[PDB]
Amino acid sequence: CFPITLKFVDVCYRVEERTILSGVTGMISPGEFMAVLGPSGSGKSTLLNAVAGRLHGSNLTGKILINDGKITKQTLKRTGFVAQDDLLYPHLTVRETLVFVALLRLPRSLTRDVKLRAAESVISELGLTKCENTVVGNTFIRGISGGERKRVSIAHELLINPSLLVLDQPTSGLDATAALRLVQTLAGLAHGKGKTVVTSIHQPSSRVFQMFDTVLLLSEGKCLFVGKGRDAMAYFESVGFSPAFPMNPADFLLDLANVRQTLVTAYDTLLAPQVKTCIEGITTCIATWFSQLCILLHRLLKERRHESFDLLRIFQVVAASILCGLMWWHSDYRDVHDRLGLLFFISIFWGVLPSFNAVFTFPQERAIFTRERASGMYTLSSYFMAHVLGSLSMELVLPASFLTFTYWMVYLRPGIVPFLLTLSVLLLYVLASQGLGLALGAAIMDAKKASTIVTVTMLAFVLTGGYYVNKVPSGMVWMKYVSTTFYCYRLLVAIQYGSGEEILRMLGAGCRFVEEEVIGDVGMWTSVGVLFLMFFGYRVLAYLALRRIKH
Amino acid sequence: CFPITLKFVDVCYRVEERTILSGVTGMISPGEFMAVLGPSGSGKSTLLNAVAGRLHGSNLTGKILINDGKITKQTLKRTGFVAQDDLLYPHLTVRETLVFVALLRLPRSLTRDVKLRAAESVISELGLTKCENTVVGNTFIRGISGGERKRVSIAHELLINPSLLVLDQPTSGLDATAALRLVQTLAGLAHGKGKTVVTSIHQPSSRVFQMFDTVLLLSEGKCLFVGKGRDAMAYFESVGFSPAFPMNPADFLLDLANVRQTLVTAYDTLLAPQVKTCIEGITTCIATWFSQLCILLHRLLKERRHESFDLLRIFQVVAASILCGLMWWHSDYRDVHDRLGLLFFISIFWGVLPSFNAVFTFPQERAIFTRERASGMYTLSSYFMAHVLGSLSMELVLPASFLTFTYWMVYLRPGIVPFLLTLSVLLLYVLASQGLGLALGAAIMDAKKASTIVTVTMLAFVLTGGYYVNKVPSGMVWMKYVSTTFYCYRLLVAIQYGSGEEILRMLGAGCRFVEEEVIGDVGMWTSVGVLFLMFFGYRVLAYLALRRIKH
Ligand SMILES: Nc1ncnc2c1ncn2[C@@H]1O[C@H](COP(=O)(O)OP(=O)(O)OP(=O)(O)O)[C@@H](O)[C@H]1O
Ligand SMILES: Nc1ncnc2c1ncn2[C@@H]1O[C@H](COP(=O)(O)OP(=O)(O)OP(=O)(O)O)[C@@H](O)[C@H]1O
Ligand SMILES: [Mg+2]
Ligand SMILES: [Mg+2]
Repeated sequence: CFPITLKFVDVCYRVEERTILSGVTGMISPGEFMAVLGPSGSGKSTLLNAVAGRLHGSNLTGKILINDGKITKQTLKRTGFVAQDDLLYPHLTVRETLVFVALLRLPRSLTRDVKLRAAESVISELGLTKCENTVVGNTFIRGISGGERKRVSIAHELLINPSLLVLDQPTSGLDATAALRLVQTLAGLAHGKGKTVVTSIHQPSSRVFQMFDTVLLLSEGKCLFVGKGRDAMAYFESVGFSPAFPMNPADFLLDLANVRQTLVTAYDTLLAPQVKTCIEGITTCIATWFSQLCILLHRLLKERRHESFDLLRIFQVVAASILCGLMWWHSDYRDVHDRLGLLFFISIFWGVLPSFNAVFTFPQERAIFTRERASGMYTLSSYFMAHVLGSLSMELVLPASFLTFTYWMVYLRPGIVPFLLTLSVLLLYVLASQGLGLALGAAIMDAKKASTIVTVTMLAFVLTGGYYVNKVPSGMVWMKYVSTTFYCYRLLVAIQYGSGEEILRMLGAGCRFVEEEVIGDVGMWTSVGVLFLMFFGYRVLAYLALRRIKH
Repeated sequence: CFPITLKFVDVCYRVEERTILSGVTGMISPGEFMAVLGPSGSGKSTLLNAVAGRLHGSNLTGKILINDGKITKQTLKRTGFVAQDDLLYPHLTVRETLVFVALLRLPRSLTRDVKLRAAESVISELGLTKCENTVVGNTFIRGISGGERKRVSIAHELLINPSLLVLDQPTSGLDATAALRLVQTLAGLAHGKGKTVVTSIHQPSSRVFQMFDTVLLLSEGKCLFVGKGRDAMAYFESVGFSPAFPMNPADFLLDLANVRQTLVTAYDTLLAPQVKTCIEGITTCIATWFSQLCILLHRLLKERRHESFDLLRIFQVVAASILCGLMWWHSDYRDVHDRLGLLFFISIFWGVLPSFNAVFTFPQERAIFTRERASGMYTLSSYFMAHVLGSLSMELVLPASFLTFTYWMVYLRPGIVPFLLTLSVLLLYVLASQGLGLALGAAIMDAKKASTIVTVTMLAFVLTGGYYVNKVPSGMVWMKYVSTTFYCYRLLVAIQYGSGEEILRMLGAGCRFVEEEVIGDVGMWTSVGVLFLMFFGYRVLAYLALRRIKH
């Protein structure tokens, strides 16, 4: 195994400017059980958060050390953290969640059956058998109780067996017997494997307290006692405070922490020097990536079973296509002005809808993305590829259904080849718009601040598309080459009306209008290549934005 | 005070089809303390919700009675329910939240100072003085700890002094001293005022257990013991179960609840018949409404001061206006085709933006709206008026800033009268679009499907705006009068270019074009009246949708 020793010296926290912690010092060796006790608001989820490395900035003072070294990402890979909040996927069951975690983080030198057995044994040990076939749920949908979600979160980190384990009040919400059994399991995990377990209990009983190895006492940002658990009562008796009647020691510790100045001075004069002196190949990556991508795809699809399946989308897009076809019923080839508006409207529709839809993806899952990123479940590239692969399963269906009706109701230029070319061009444009929407949604954390920005950006793209204005100023004409709607409209008009040499045949001012609204100054291959470039670049920018966010 | 006798008889709950509760009978008299004890997953919280009237449907059997009568809304007005989850406004402080509650619910016959004193005394009693000047926060922003949020939620209902008080594990997350103080406060509130208090503790100490009047024991959906707390040990000693060593009685109760069949049979044979036999002016409303509206407005603006105060919105709207003005730089009055498109684009912009920005208002606050509505803090009409009044403070600024630049960069028809008329028309149109967006967002409380539905509806409105198609089918002409963009565009063109008599001096095919795209078949007054009608109707439909949702 990998031993870990943990040290924190003169750690103080200042944010008004109030002090949350000050003058806390201590260590925990491997194979030692650490408790962080204190009254409510004394500071118990901030020391552990800083211990786990989840806190940064200039508000942190003192020195924190792991193996006489600074906190590193490789060290953080072996750290398990169980916080108070239960950030769980609502549409999965307990079995699926724990099996996914076990497949993801267990070593890749064992068969599937061994990992499944490990997950099942972990489920059975924690007493989760009864509700192992139920939806986890969340605050909105009806799922499991609050006492089982804590055990699920416990098993989320216990499945991997991290060398360093930090728990943030894991016994809150369970009865005496269940909490005692969980504490006994933690004690067996700490003593029987030489690991480093730090926990912050709040309401411990005498039986639970008796098996605790070391206890730290915090009183509103000040340390009061540290060392062996059995010596707390003796030390406080020697300092001048004695129980009037026999009672549980932890209650006395909390009462003393809840007079305070004398205890602080006595501790600072007695235990300060003793504590201050005692302290001094390549194919494997490919295989793992593909397996992880498969697992992520399965999880994403399982989540999307009850969300992505929406008959309303098809029943509305079909109605919109029928309305569009009826409005342009059998318009002939002669009126080029009437049929040029239909292509621009199609471009507006399929540049507005996917871009607006794609902005809701990353911010929706932001709540659990940080939680899964902090532990180090998988590299962000696998998640990005999983998302882009999952989206395309449903996204591409709508434009096909739209065109299948619109192209034949309006009776555009007959031919299978123009049909296929137009469909491919429209799908590429939709992909580019979705990529732009995803990038803009990833750039800004909130899902609603980015909504207005996306709306204004795509409306500016529509304005620059070239259909509205004709007398563009000479010095402000370059913006036409940036908008994604321009290339799609040019490709559609070039496909439908060729190069314009045919149009002048029937027509024999009109020639200038046809020349300016048909030929243009951009080629087909250039338009396709630039569309592909935009589709690559938007995903690249979204990946960079996702890389930027790290706590 | 108003006494309440609470009864539940043969309450069973069945949802796979797995039973959560079955054979639960009992009663609590005024001035009596009720406990719901049991292991994790025993269904105590479901029973607590059922007794509080928060559960409906055919899944509930048995009979529930209050004062020998069914649960009514007037009775629900006297009930204070606190659950495990803490639904609090993240951008408010403790003082502001509790003061708002005290002003909203305390009787309208006392001075402001008395209510403020009640709030301050409640704050001081619960030990919240130290952090009473901090932001409450949520999972995203840094606020108060999890141990103080529970006390805030407890005070949220303690400020009212309801006759019936139901608590769902209120002591989870606090130390021994804080838990003891809260339990003593609850005991004094129950015995000293003749109230009806039902709670479900999970990890009680002997001292806490000794002051509990009555205790009910649940074992995975089955009752095990009910009656006085002091007789809990004697009954199980008589039935044939005795602890080997002296220990806390609640631990023994949980162990027995955690063998089970014999206890169930003994309880069904012994204590069943005994319990079964024991079971058997006008101006005031106006004055209050305006004050409630004032408080709601203050809370809304306090919340929006940290979110709606975005300079990006103006910095982007002014940029879009500058781009629009540069695109149409000093276009003369001769080209009607180049100038009608600008008005249509303005209509598209100011229909798309507010409608899409008004779809997330209600779903965002849905999380707390149900919690506030269940208690009965205020009528829905006050909340609706508060929301519509708060929105207009910020919404109306954007169109004015847009027009101030666009109308004079393009140099439209000079004159203060056309400027004011078109500004009023644009403001009415943006209000109507915002109303439509609000109604659609209220109809479906999800922010995912509503966005797509609103986008498709607005795109259909744009298509039916009348700028794209010219050969409309005879049987496809009525829905022109349904879209709001049609009225907005007609008003804009009528204001800018008059009745068309003016255009024909220069006009002299073109005459038909001017007649069809200038005069139309709808009047100015009709357009304004129909716009006002739509503005009223959308808010009416939104109010109906908000009224519909009741758990
Ligand atoms: N719709 C459902 N279908 C199936 N099982 C359900 C359903 N809703 C709840 N359950 C299960 O029924 C049991 C009832 O739990 P409940 O929500 O009443 O919490 P509780 O008993 O108060 O527990 P705790 O003390 O651990 O918070 C749980 O095991 C829960 O997972
Ligand atoms: N940014 C901040 N500014 C001011 N005060 C803060 C800030 N963040 C936290 N606090 C306060 O500092 C104190 C430290 O609380 P902390 O987050 O450590 O919880 P805790 O002691 O583990 O709580 P509990 O044991 O009651 O669950 C709390 O009173 C909290 O409200
Ligand atoms: Mg904490
Ligand atoms: Mg519960």
